[PDB]
Amino acid sequence: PYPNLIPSANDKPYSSQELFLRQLNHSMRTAKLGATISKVYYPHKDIFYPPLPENITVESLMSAGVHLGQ
RNA sequence: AUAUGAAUUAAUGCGAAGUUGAAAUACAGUUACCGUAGGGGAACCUGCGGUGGGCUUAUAAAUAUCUUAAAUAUUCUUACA
Ligand SMILES: [Mg+2]
Ligand SMILES: [Mg+2]
Ligand SMILES: [Mg+2]
Ligand SMILES: [Mg+2]
Ligand SMILES: [Mg+2]
Ligand SMILES: [Mg+2]
Repeated sequence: PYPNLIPSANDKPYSSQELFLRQLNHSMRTAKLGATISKVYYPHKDIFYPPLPENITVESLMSAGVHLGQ
């Protein structure tokens, strides 16, 4: 998982790298608590979750700004 | 009317090797050319207007701004929703 990391001793505080891994553990579990986001555009998803050609509407072409000519 | 000769006479073409000016073609060294006039043996020179087939070849008196910069965007592979 995370080789070549030397933990700290229980007496002494978290180190910077231990803090990083700790907040990663927080980020993957509890940071996303409270609400789910819906109907919001995320730029990366056009690249990794493009729709199928049959599912494209005029509205989604317009929201992408395809209609704006010179 | 028309043809044929004509003394004399005007122009023009060509050719051989040369000869003389420096007018044109470059800003051709006075922008060229068109028209017209005078001068000159002539090339050309000068006056007046016109044209560009010469100047469109045209190219700065200059100064620029504030919001969560990241445990948050940048990662992401049909996922979620
Ligand atoms: Mg000359
Ligand atoms: Mg001249
Ligand atoms: Mg004279
Ligand atoms: Mg005129
Ligand atoms: Mg000229
Ligand atoms: Mg010219």
